[PDB]
Amino acid sequence: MKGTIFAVALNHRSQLDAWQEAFQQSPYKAPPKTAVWFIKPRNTVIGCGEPIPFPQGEKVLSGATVALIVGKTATKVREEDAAEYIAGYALANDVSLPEESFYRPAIKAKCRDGFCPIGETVALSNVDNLTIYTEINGRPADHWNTADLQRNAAQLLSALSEFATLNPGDAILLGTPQARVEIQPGDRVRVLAEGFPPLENPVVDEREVTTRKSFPTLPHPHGTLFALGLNYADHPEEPLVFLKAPNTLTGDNQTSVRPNNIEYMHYEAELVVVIGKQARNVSEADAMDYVAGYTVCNDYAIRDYLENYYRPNLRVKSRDGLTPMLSTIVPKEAIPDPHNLTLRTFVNGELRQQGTTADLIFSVPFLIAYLSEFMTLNPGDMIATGTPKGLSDVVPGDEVVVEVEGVGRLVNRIVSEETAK
Ligand SMILES: [Ca+2]
Repeated sequence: MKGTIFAVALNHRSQLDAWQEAFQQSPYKAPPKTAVWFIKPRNTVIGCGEPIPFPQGEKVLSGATVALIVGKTATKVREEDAAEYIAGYALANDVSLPEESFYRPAIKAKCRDGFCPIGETVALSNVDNLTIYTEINGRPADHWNTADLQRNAAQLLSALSEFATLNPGDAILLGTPQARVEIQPGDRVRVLAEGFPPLENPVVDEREVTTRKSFPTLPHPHGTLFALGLNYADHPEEPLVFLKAPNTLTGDNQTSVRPNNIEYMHYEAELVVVIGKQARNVSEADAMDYVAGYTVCNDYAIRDYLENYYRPNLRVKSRDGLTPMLSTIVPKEAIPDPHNLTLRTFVNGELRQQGTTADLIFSVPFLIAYLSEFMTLNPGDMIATGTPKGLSDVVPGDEVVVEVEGVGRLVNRIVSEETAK
C-alpha cells in the first residue's frame, strides 16, 4: 500500500500463447526463462475513489488484477511456507498503455500518475480459481481467472524474494491477461471479485486533475530510483530508463554479494541526481530548479542473469544490497556544471574505469524534462545517469571504490554467499 508494488508481466497463459511466435524471433530470441518483473512506483499508487488521470493522445487500458500483500519480511521464502508471509490480498488495477513490446521496460506505459489503483487488504487463505471482473460505467466488461496464471501467488513470492527482500506492506500484482478493456475520460472503472470489496476509480482528463500526490520527506535515500541504460557516448533515439527497488540500496563501506557460480559481476560508477521539488511538465530550461543536488551510486550488474524481457530486469538490477549509494547530497550550487565531472572506479586500488559527464548522451535537464513530461517526480526521487566504459569482473575480497569529482567517494566490498550468511 505504502509499500513497494512489484508486478509480474507475461504470467497469464493467454499472453504466453499469443506471443509464442514473437518470442522465437528478434529481439526476444527465446521465451522467458524466468519471471518478468516490473514496479509501479509511488506516483502511480492510489486508493479507491481516486481518479486515474488520462493522458490525451493515447489509448489506455484497464488491468484488473489482485495483489498479494506481504505480512512480514520476506527473504528467500520457500514456496510451501508462503501463506505465512502473506497478510492477505487486495484488488488492484495495472492501468497501462498498450503492451506492444516486452523488450525494453514499459515505463511510459505503466508508470504514469495514478496508474495503480489498489484496494483493501483482505485476509484470505489463497486466491486460487478466483474470477476477477471489470465493469465500466456499471456494465460487465471483462473477466479472467487466476487459474490461468503460470506462477501462483506462492510461487511469485518465492521467486521474487529469492533475490529481492520484500518488507511488510509491499505487494505483488499477480498478473494480467492478454485481452484488456479500454477506458476513456468520464468512465468509472470497477474491479470486483468474490470475497473482496469492489475497487472503483473514475477516469478523468489529466488537465482537470489538481495538485499531484505528495509524500513526507525522509532521509536520503528515499524515493523512486530511476536508472539510465547506455548514456555515455564514450567510444538510442530516446533514453532507456528502468526502476530499481529500494532494497537494492546499501550504504558506504558495506558488502555486496556475488552469487555462487556466475561468470561476470561488474560495478558501474554513476553520477546520481536527486530531486528537490515536485516536478511535472518541466522544461529543459527550468529543470535544474527542481534539483536538490548530487550523489554517487555503484550500479552493480550480474551479466549472467540478463534476459530480453523488460531488460535489464530485476534479477540483474534490484538485488539485495547490490546498489551502494552515498547518503550525502552535494547541493547543486556547490557544483557549477554536473556535465563536466570525472568519474572513476578502483578495485583494490587499481584504476579500472574513468570517464566524464561531458560524455553524457542525455543531459540532466533533458532527463528531468523527459521523465516529468509523463510522470510526477517528487522530492527524494533519484536518477542514476549511467556509466562510462571500462567495466570488469569483481570477486569476493575485492574492494571497489567509485568516485565522482566534487560529489563523493563510495566504498564497497564484495563477499561470497557463504560469507554473507
Ligand atoms: Ca547503470
